[PDB]
Amino acid sequence: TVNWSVEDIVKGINSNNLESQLQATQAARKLLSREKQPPIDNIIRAGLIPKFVSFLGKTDCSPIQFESAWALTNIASGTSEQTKAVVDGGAIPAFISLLASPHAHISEQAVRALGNIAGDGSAFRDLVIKHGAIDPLLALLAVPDLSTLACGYLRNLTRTLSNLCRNKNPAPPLDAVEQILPTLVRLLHHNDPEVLADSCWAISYLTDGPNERIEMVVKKGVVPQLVKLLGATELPIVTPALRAIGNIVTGTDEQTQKVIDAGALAVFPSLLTNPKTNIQKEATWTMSNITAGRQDQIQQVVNHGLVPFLVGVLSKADFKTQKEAAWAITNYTSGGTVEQIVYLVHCGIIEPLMNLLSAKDTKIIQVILDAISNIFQAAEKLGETEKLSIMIEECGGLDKIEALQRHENESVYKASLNLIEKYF
Ligand SMILES: [Cl-]
Repeated sequence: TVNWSVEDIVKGINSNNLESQLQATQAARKLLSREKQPPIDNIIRAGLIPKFVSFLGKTDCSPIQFESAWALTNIASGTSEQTKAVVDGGAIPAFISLLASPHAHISEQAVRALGNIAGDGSAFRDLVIKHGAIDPLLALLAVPDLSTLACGYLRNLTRTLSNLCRNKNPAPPLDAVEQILPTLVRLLHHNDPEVLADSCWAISYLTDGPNERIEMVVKKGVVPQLVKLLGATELPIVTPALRAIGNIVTGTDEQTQKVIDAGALAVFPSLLTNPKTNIQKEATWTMSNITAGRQDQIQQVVNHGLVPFLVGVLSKADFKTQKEAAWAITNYTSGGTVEQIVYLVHCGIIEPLMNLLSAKDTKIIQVILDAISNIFQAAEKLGETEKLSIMIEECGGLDKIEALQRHENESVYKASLNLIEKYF
């Protein structure tokens, strides 16, 4: 069945010989598994999807169920229009019936096919849910110990469940999320790196929304496990774990506190120096939504030794990361006590802050300028306003601020002039 033409496949599928149809379907499946440019569109144009879908129901002939399920899975893993062709052929209810197949390799294909369809987008996600996929999917995981399941099979179930958690506008139905979450919590404790990665992605999707979505997740007790995975060695795990934690700290101060209470801040020395740029970037963004919290939460950042790491990120990092660092400092200086803001200067924030004021980005400049203002405000409460003026002179900051009086932006000009006057 290697190297058939689409014309030969169609000839075999149009014979009314179940074994000839089986041969041709397998030929189609191998064509569609090809690495180089599989002829998905040619198979679709030939009108083969509805025949493949009808073969999903031939319970008398499990091999042709398998080959047609795999063929359709491959098509559904392509472009959105390709995925739509599969859905338009009636594949969704047929695949959901195949979840009850006694043949593990056949129910597995149906799991994968439904994951590919649900992962296309919110509409297909919700259509898969409306056809009732969740109950039969969760039943396949209703075992006392996940470790008795075949490794590849458990990974496909995890991947498919995370795709049912994925995408927004809208987010998934609340009742669907509640139904899935307990099984997701269990997968999040399973010791396979790929199951862990995909479960973390699932949690990152569910926490990417309003505070009530976050609370659903936080109430399940998963934050300690997320923090544990935040320290994993595998970057495919750390990345979604860090995303989930970062989402959770965009919520309320009480939700942020659960992350702190679980020990998250002790991982940030590594995260804020991580060789992977996006980890450093997302770790610094997370920090900024922690320094937007309460003064006792700022104080935890201090106690964990993280101000020097923020100074470090400001001084040298990818620019996008330095931008988040700037944000973290301004949030820190808006909400911090006077003692806390003084500590920040004593750690060296001023010189790296000044040096970023020469960046060809207008947003960061207004963020840095705001932070400088909030620091002076604290300097006033101590009268050491004079001494701060000097520091900013001694490192080239006054040169930088003077020129910003004359900037394309008006909010930039307003703030810079308002400072060169009020303090110099
Ligand atoms: Cl674990």
